[PDB]
Amino acid sequence: DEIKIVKYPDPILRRRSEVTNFDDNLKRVVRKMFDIMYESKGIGLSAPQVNISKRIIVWNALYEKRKEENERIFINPSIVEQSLVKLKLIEGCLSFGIEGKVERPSIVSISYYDINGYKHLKILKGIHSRIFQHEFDHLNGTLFIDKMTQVDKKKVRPKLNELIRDYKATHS
Amino acid sequence: DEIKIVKYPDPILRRRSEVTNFDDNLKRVVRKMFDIMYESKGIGLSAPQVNISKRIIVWNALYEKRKEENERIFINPSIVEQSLVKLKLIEGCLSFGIEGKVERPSIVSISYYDINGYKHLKILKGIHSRIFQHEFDHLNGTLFIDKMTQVDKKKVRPKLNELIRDYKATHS
Amino acid sequence: EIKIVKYPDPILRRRSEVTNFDDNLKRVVRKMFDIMYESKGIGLSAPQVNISKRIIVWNALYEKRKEENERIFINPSIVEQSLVKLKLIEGCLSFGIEGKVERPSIVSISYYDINGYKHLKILKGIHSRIFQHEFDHLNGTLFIDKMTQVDKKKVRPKLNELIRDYKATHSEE
Amino acid sequence: EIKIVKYPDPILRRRSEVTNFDDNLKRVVRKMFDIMYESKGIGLSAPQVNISKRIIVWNALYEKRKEENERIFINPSIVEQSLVKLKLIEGCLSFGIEGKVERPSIVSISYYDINGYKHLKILKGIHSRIFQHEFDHLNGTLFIDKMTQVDKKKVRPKLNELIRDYKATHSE
Amino acid sequence: DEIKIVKYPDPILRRRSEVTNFDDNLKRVVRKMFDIMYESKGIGLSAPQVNISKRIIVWNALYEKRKEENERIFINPSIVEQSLVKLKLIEGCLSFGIEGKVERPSIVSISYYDINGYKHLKILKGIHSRIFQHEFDHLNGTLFIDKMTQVDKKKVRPKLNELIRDYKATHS
Amino acid sequence: DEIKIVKYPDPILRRRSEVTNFDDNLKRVVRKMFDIMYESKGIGLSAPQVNISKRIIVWNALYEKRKEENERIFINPSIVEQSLVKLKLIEGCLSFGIEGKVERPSIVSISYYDINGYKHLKILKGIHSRIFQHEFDHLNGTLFIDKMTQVDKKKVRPKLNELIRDYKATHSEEPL
Amino acid sequence: EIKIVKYPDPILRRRSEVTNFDDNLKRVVRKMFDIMYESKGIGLSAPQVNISKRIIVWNALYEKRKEENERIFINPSIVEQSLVKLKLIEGCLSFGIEGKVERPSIVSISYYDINGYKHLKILKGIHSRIFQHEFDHLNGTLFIDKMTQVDKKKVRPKLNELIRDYKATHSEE
Amino acid sequence: EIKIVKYPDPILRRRSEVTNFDDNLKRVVRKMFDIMYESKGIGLSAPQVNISKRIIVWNALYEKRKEENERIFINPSIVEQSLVKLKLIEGCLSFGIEGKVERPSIVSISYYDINGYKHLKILKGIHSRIFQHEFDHLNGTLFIDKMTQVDKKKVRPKLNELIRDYKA
Amino acid sequence: DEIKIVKYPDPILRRRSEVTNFDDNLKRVVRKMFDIMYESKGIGLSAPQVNISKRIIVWNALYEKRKEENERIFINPSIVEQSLVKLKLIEGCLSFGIEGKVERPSIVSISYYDINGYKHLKILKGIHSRIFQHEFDHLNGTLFIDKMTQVDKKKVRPKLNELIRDYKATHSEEPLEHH
Amino acid sequence: DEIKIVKYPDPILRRRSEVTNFDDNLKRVVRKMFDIMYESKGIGLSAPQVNISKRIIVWNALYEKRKEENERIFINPSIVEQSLVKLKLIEGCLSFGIEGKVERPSIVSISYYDINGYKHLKILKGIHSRIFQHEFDHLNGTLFIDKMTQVDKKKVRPKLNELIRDYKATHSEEPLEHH
Ligand SMILES: [Co+2]
Ligand SMILES: [Co+2]
Ligand SMILES: [Co+2]
Ligand SMILES: [Co+2]
Ligand SMILES: [Co+2]
Ligand SMILES: [Co+2]
Ligand SMILES: [Co+2]
Ligand SMILES: [Co+2]
Ligand SMILES: [Co+2]
Ligand SMILES: [Co+2]
Repeated sequence: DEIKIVKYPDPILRRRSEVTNFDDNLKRVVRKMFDIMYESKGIGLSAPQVNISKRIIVWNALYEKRKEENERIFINPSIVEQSLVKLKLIEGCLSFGIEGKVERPSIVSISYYDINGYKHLKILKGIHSRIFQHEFDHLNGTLFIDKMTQVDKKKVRPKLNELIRDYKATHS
Repeated sequence: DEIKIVKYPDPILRRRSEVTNFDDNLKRVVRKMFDIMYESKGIGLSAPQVNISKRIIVWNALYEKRKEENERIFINPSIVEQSLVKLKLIEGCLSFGIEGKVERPSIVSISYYDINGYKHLKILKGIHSRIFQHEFDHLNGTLFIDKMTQVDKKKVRPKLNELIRDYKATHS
Repeated sequence: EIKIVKYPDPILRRRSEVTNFDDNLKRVVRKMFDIMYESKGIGLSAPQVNISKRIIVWNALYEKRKEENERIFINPSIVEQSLVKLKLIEGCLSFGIEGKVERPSIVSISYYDINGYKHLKILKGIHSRIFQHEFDHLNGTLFIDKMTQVDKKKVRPKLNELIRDYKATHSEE
Repeated sequence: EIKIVKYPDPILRRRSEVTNFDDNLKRVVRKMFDIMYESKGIGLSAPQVNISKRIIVWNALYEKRKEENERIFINPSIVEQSLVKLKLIEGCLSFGIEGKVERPSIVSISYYDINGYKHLKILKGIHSRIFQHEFDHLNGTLFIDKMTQVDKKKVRPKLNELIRDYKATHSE
Repeated sequence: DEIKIVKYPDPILRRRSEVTNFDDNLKRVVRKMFDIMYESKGIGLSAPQVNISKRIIVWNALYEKRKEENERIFINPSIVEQSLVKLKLIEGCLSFGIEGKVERPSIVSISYYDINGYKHLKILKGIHSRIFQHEFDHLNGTLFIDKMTQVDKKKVRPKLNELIRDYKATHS
Repeated sequence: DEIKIVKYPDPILRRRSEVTNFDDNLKRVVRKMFDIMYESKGIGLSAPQVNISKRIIVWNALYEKRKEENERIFINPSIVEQSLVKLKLIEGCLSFGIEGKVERPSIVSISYYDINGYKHLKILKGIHSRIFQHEFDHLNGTLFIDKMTQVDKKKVRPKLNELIRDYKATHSEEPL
Repeated sequence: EIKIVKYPDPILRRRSEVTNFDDNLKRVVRKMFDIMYESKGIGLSAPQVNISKRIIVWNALYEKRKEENERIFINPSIVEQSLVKLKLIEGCLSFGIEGKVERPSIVSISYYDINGYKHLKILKGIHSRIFQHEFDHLNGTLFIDKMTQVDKKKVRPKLNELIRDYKATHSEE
Repeated sequence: EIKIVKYPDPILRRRSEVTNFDDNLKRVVRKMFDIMYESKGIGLSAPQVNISKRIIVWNALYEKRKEENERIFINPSIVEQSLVKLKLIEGCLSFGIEGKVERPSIVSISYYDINGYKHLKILKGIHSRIFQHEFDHLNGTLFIDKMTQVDKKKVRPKLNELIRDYKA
Repeated sequence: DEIKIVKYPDPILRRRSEVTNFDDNLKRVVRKMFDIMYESKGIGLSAPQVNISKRIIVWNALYEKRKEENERIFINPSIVEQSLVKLKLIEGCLSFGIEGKVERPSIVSISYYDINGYKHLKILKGIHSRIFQHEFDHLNGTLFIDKMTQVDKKKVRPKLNELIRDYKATHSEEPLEHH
Repeated sequence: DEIKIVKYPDPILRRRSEVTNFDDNLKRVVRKMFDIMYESKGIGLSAPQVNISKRIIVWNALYEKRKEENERIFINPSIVEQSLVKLKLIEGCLSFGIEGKVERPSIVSISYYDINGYKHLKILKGIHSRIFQHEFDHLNGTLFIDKMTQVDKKKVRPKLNELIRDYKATHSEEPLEHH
């Protein structure tokens, strides 16, 4: 429930988030994330990004003008199937003031759990499939710079290094 | 590729249909299928039911009033995930003058190919989710009598025996 | 009980049980006429008001309710039936669904009144119709079981809708 | 036949057979009525006129022979009798004797008309009494078999007189 | 004479029924065998199924409408010949709330004795063939589960164990 | 497929008929069998009676008014059961311009093959059971004069002797 | 006795016995006549009413029942017969069957009347026919024994039919 | 053959022979009738006119000769006789004597007509009487042989008269 | 060519009539056959019925008015198929003063040869059919009293017997046969 | 019930048709049978020719003017007798744009059943006896080219092979059988 966005070289971000068990009254965690997300002008957020190794993901395609129920909460998700047609779009990420291009499938077939424990199945496509794929990768210790282009990773190496240095200058 | 509708004890109704390869200019196959279903007045139809051992499923929830592209066509489907809530619904089949309840999941995550061989991802729910599942089973040799309720399979027993005998007079 | 029950309810499929104590609960038969009156219906059995008791009530003139135009049939039994059958259109209070059912036209009958006394009657009529619908409720038989292959087929989606609607009893999901 | 038969005749103890040909033997039914009107009785059955067939007729108002009051019942069956019973006086064209007999008040019946049409009826009262009497005739049961121990006794002489009178046969 | 229909596990159901001697005045045995069957809503019955280990077999192809002389009765029977052509049909049994597909020869040639002791010869074919063979197998200690397919045997395991549980409460 | 009614003494009528194998395209043999029988005004007939040592039996219970499929055909018959009750009836035979009383059981339970060779199972009762057993004996080299009574065999002595000498005129190279 | 016997009875093959008591059982002779009249038969003998006695009765004009046109014969015996014979078509009441038998034209008869007295007589015509039929019956000879190959064969089905019906009578199993 | 032979003539004691040729010799039967007519006799047999042949003829009404009323019997033979007997006065054309004899009343007969044809016949009465008289003639039996002990003794005188006439 | 009708007990009426060969110069056999027919008030006639053991049959449906070529002639006949539908009619014969019911098929498929020799095929139905099978039966030695009903066979026995005695006067110079 | 006329090399044309059983509510079968015969400009038709291996024969000897009750129908036929006199007439058959002479007897004795199953017996003579004989052979799987003449069968070899070729284009995704 932290007011802590985390940054690139923190090793939590590379860990494996754990399955959520008790599905009740910690929707406050889901609130903390959203709050953090809303104030960091971000589109999506995973729990690892606020120091919680839990398989939680949220987002809002319209965060620029917040509204409950335009919000999308996905507990313990999995990608059941995915398309063949892929797409190189641009992505950013609240753990990186960086931005670049990453190729991911266009359409994802999903299974997940709601805020009270109930399973759902859904096809996400559009900007929703883009952010799911992003935020789902956080839950597995994959960052978007792992999926980035050889060119772009090079085109962004200095700011990867700066982020590495600001981290370096911190430990108790 | 027939106007030959099949009936219960045909051993083709038990063989596992094979995957479709030549995905063009044999929409007449699917056209035959629709016709035999239309005149027999029934909601769905898979290829095995017209003596073609191929992975083709078609249907139309609105069959009292025929309409193009109100028709559903599914080549080479597969069930990638299914709901947890299941529902006991009365069901019918063109290869059985019989009807009765079978319990199947309510919603299903689908993956199939269209008539031109393009893959699609889809969440089928409700009545459309019911028929798909009936027809998918035909592609796998599963008949709806195998999943029926103990009360119904008993209530329908004489009719089933009736149909076996009728069929056995196929040979003399 | 002001509980008409809807289709998929498992009580409608149980065997209704013989009335033993044949006196002073008449309000049970009154609860029944009252629901059947209020629900705009012609006949009523106790399983339809969630009571597994072999009781059957009706009124060919229910759009003009009048006592003693009311018929009560406790612990009934069909001793004979006419060989001539009739295909009439039926409905039921456990279903917003409708279809043609074929039942013998006339039925020889035996039963017991509100007081405990046995009787013998030849029900021929719409009385013969209803008795036969309502007796079946007492033995877990419902009119869709006797409906025609075609009306059965036609009425499948709606029947399923009631299953979906009913399944929403444990649907806090 | 203008053959009224009397008590000790053994035909009265046989079992009468079901009518097969329902037509042009309403004459048999006419003489049963004829005999019956001529001997001042209210019921009669075919064995009583020396015909071993399941035919029963009556008229509860035999003191004014009115056709529309006449009742024919061919191949009868008692489908149900009542619980409550009744001791009523009874006589018989086959016996100049009289007395009480206990029989159920109301009967549920099934029989065929003079042309063979099957009907279902509840007889109660005077007609339930006669039927039950007359039905017994078709089974080889006579009313003295069911008589009260008091009356059977009080009716010893007459019965023995009838055995006497009948024995003219072979006592020529 | 017993209203003791037996169930799967009882040991009498596996003994070899003994040949009927004294072919008379135990017609009630047969009647009480029909009685039991009639109330159990069953198509056929053998004597061991009512705890009499005698070689008696009865049935009615239309038990759903009970008429006499629609009743078939077979005493001390044997199968003199049987068809080569065989048939899988779905069978049930009054000793088992269970059901399965059993393959039997289609036509049998029978020799038997009736209710009076006279040997008869008959070719039973069809639905009368099925039932005879079922019930005959009771006279030999064969049960229908002995000839079920593996699949159906497995598929009905729990109920066979359920019936064995229930039985052990005899010696509770 | 011969028009050869054979008569009493012929040695082949005492032979054991062999079992049929080609169960197709030889209907005419059986048709000729029927034909021969018809023009001889006879009730039943088996293949040896037309000089064919094959296990084949036919008859028409109503041959004074012939109809197709009113005729009966049995290929490779066999007797699976038979009644205890016997019955003494008068029989005739096309092989013998003779008649007499032979006891055979009332009912026989049977198995055979059709014109196409599918096995059957039938109960013959009555005249069908009477004729069957007459014609089945032929397939086994059993003629009805064996199963007769001493009376009816005596009473028929001189016609068998006429038949025996008629037969010796197959090779009548002498005035006898 | 009303016991008309039919073909396959064994009694019809037995040797009847000589009448001894020649009095007051003359109604047995009438019984025979009655049996004959209702079965529309021209003749009849004691074996065929199931009486193994030597009695022969007939009325050659039986279409007109008339006493003294009837002929009774007790303990007959044939003493002479014509060299000349006749093949006439006969019936017998023990068979629904018909056929030709070659019997001599005229026979010379010795017999006894109802009361025991002997008579000598010459039978000629149809009376000679019938006598020789009925006399044969009293020696266990049937007319199928004197029939012709051709006629014997014509009536074979009918004979077997009668044999069936008989074996049946005793134990219709 | 004319004159009726009388009693002691030995021919009346020889057995007559069966006729073979049922011929156009009805003249033989006719003479017999003539002779029989002119001696006012009811019966005659061929022996009596010296024809040892088995022919018996009569006419119960010879009083008025009527051809159809005549009875011929060639080669007769008795085949049965009545048990009841009868004593009747007999007379014979070979004797002026007369007396009672006891024969059966009725006879079952067999014989041959004028053409060879065989017949069977029940003779009763006077034809039964006369047949039995003339049949004996065929067998050389004479009616005094069967006569009563009474009448035989009673008439022996007259037989002696006949016996004497036989002389010269 | 005989002018003699025949009667029941003649033994020739039970002899198998022979097949005709020489098909010419004997129209008079047929003529005399017809000649006999009219004068003996009978509808048809077969050759054995005039003492000729040869397979010939002739008739006239309308013979109460003689009309030549309204005649019908059938040499060497053979019945090749018959109706399934049977019929009972009162039949009679010129060899009997006797009449009764006989059951015969309604329609018949025939084959026969003409007076010149040529073969023919014809379906005969009704009364022609009826007359055909009577006269045809004669040619095989079958007489309508073989096919007579049990009732009419019995009802006519005296008569049939009477006809036998009648016939026995063929050799009756003797007295042992009466009339 | 097919609008499928079949051609020469079809093997069904050589099969022996089965005996028709259920004689009701299959008048359409016969009607379809008739329908294709008028549009294929033809005089005769048996059921194997429309791909029904059943013993059915129909014809109309005036089809240039189609008239009901001028149509002839023959269920389950047989030939009980045939004429001795024979005749070479020109024939053709709808499973062939081909024609030739075929010697068949002139007249035939027949038996069959109508549309309801009543056994009839009949004499066919002329155009009727010709069509029947042809059409009947189809039910026994005999084709007119088997009875065609030595001259005419050789004269028609080409067209017979063309149809063998053209039939072979049934299984011809293989183009070498274009004709
Ligand atoms: Co991120
Ligand atoms: Co299906
Ligand atoms: Co209801
Ligand atoms: Co009474
Ligand atoms: Co069982
Ligand atoms: Co034989
Ligand atoms: Co007799
Ligand atoms: Co003298
Ligand atoms: Co004639
Ligand atoms: Co053709």
